[PDB]
Amino acid sequence: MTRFDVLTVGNAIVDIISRCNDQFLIDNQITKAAMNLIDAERAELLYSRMGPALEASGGSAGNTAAGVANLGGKAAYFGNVAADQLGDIFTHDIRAQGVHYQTKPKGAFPPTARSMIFVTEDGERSMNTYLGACVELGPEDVEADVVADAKVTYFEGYLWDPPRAKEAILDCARIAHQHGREMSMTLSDSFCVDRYRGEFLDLMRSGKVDIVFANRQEALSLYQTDDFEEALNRIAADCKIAAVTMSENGAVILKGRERYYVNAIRIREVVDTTGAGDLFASGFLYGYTQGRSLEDCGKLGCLAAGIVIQQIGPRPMTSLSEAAKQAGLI
Amino acid sequence: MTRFDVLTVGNAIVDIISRCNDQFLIDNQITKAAMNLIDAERAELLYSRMGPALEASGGSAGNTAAGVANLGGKAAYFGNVAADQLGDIFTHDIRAQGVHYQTKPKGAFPPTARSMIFVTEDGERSMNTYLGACVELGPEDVEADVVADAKVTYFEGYLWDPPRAKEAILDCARIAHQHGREMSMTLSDSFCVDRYRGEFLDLMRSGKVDIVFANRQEALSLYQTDDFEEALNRIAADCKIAAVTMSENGAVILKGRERYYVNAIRIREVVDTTGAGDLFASGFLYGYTQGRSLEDCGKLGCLAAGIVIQQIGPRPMTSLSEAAKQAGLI
Ligand SMILES: Nc1ncnc2c1ncn2[C@@H]1O[C@H](CO)[C@@H](O)[C@H]1O
Ligand SMILES: Nc1ncnc2c1ncn2[C@@H]1O[C@H](CO)[C@@H](O)[C@H]1O
Ligand SMILES: CN1CCOc2cc(C(=O)O)ccc21
Ligand SMILES: CN1CCOc2cc(C(=O)O)ccc21
Ligand SMILES: O=C(NCO)c1ccccc1
Ligand SMILES: O=C(NCO)c1ccccc1
Ligand SMILES: [K+]
Ligand SMILES: [K+]
Repeated sequence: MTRFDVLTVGNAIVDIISRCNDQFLIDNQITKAAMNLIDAERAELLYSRMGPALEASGGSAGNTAAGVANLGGKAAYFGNVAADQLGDIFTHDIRAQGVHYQTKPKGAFPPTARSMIFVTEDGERSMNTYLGACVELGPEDVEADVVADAKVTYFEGYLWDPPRAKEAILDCARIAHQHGREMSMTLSDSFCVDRYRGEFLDLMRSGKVDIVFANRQEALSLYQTDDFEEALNRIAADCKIAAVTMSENGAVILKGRERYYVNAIRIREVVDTTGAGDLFASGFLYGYTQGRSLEDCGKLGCLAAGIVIQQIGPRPMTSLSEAAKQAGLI
Repeated sequence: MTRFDVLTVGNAIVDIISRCNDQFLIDNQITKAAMNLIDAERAELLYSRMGPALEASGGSAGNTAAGVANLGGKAAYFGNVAADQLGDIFTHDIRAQGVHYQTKPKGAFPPTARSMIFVTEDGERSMNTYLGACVELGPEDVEADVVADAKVTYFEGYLWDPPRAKEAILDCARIAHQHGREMSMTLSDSFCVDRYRGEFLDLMRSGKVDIVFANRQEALSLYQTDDFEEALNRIAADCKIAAVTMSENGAVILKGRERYYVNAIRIREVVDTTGAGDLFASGFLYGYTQGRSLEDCGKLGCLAAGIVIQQIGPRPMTSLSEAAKQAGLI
C-alpha cells in the first residue's frame, strides 16, 4: 500500500466565470477556446469589461486532483497561491475535497493567480489567465515524500509558462521513477503545445513522462499536422500510454499497437466545457490506479468529463463515485 | 427627470455557497432557513467544516439593486466593503450590472463581509454571516444627491445589527421624504424581526417607511402571532403599502383596505432559494417605479423570484427584462 493514488502539479488558479456573446471575444481579441496568458494591466482591463461573475477554484491539475478524490481515490496537489483571500479560497476548496495540499504561500505578492473565463452560448470556454503567485512555484515546493508515495504524478504542460516550475517537475520525474512510480502529463492547450513543442516531445521520448493526455487539437499541434491518424500513430510511438479525447466523438486510448475506442456519454446540454479535459484525466487516472483496464479507464474518464460539462464551474458539484456506481462502471 | 428608480442600502456581502445534508445543520447548531450572525472565530470554524464552495456577490439589498438593473431600471447601492479581494469582487459585480456604486472602503480590516450559505436537498438556504466591514457603514456613506434623485430608497432590516447603519437610514428617510420620494424596507428575517420588533413598527408607524416587504414568517414574527390573517390586517394598518410573500402560495399586496393576490410561477425544480425575497423586491420596485399597477408589481416580483430560485447564486444570470417581455409584463 501507498499514501496517494494520484499527485497532480499545476498552476493554482481561482476562476472568475461569466457568460458572453461571440462578439465580445472578437472585440477583445480573446482567442476562442484557448488559454490566453495576460499581464496585470490586461487583467484589470478585461475585468472592467466583464459582466457580473461567479468564482470557483480552478487550475487544470487542481481540478484533476479534486476529481480523483471525488471518485474515491486518494489525491495530493502541488501548486502555489499567495497569502490572500483568493489563495485562502483555493486552499479551502481543494483540502475540503480531501486532497492533500500543503504548498505554503511565500507572501501576499504577486497575488493568487486568476483566470477570467468567458463561456459562449455553445458552451465553449475562453480563458484569460494572470499567473501571479504561480510564477513562484519551484523545486522547493516538491514534497519528496509525497512524490515517492504516489502511484502517479501528473502535471500540466501549462507549467512550462512560469519560469521555474519545470525544475520542480524534473525533480518529480526523478523521485517518482526511482520509487517505481509513473509520470503523466497533459498537453494542456494547443497554443501551449506550440510554445513548448520540442520540450514536450523530449519529456515523452526521454521517458520522463509515461502517460500523455491530449485532445484532438493538441495532438495535431504536437506534430504540426492536419492528419489526425498521423498524430495518433506518432503519439503512440512517443509515449507508453496516450489518452486522446475527441469531444463529442469520445476518446481513444493508445498503448503500443493497441487502440481502445470509448464513446462520449449522452449529454442533456453543453452548459460549460470548462474542466472537461481535467475530469477526463480524473476518471482515467482513478481507473488506472485501481488496476482497471485501459478501456474502463477511458469509460471513467468520459463519464467524469460528461458530468462536468453539464454544470457551470470546473469541479463537479455532484458525487462522481455515485455516478460511476449508477453507470455500471463502479 | 430623476437619476435613479431604486436606491438600495444594505450589508455588502460576498456569498460562499455549498450543498449540505440536514444533519450538517443540526451538528453545527445552524438555524435552518435563517440568517445566523457569526463572529470571526466561528466563521473560521464553519469554513473549516464546509465542503468545496462557489463564490458569488450577495447582500440582500445588493441583490435587489442588481435585479432592478437587470430588469432595465436605474439602480444605485450604498454598502461598505473592505479594500481586499472580496471587496473588489463585490464592487465589480454590482457595477458591472450597471448599478451606481460609489461607497468607499475605509481600509482592509475588518475584511469584507461574507456569508457561508448552506443549501439543503429541499433547496432551503441557511446563512452564516460574518459582518466584517459592514459594521463601518454610517451617515458618512450617504450620498445625499443620490437619495434626493431616487424615486424609492429601499433598505434591509438586517441593517439594525451593525451599530451605525440605522443613523444612515434615518438620514436617508429625511432626505427622501423632503424630496417627495418614498422609503421602503424589507423585514429581512424572522429572527431579525424578533431582535428589532419595536424599532421596525416605529419605522412604519412614524411614516419613515412607506412600503414594507415581508414573507409569511416575518409578518407572523412582527406581531408575535400564529394567525396569518391577523398579521395581514395589522401590517396593512401599520404601513402605506405592504408586499407579503408566501413562497409557493404566491404573494399578497396590501394598500389600506385593498388586497391584490398574485400566483407563484410553477417551478421546474427548486435549486436554491437564496435571493428569492430580494428578487421579489427587484420585480416589485421595478414595476412600482415604472408606474405599474400594484398587481403587476406583484407579478413582476413573482417572476423575478421564480427565476432566481431555479439557479445557484442569489443574482439571476439570465435576462429578467427578456423574461418580463416574454411574460407580457414588458
Ligand atoms: N495557465 C493555466 N495553467 C493551469 N490551469 C489553467 C491556466 N489557465 C486556466 N486554467 C484552468 O483551466 C481549467 C479548465 O481546464 C480552469 O479551471 C482554469 O482555472
Ligand atoms: N446580515 C445580512 N445582511 C444582509 N444580507 C445578508 C445577511 N446575511 C446574508 N445576507 C444575504 O442574503 C442574501 C439572500 O437573501 C444572500 O445573497 C446573502 O449574502
Ligand atoms: C493549435 N495551434 C496553436 C499554435 O500554433 C499552431 C501551430 C500548428 C502547426 O505549426 O502546425 C498547429 C496548431 C497550432
Ligand atoms: C421570527 N421567529 C424567530 C425569532 O423569534 C420569534 C418570536 C415569535 C414570537 O414572539 O411569537 C414569533 C416568531 C419568531
Ligand atoms: O481571509 C478571508 N477574509 C479576510 O481575512 C477569507 C478566507 C477565505 C475565503 C474568503 C475570505
Ligand atoms: O485584487 C484582486 N487580485 C489581486 O489581489 C482581485 C480583484 C477582483 C477579483 C479577484 C481578485
Ligand atoms: K463545467
Ligand atoms: K438562487
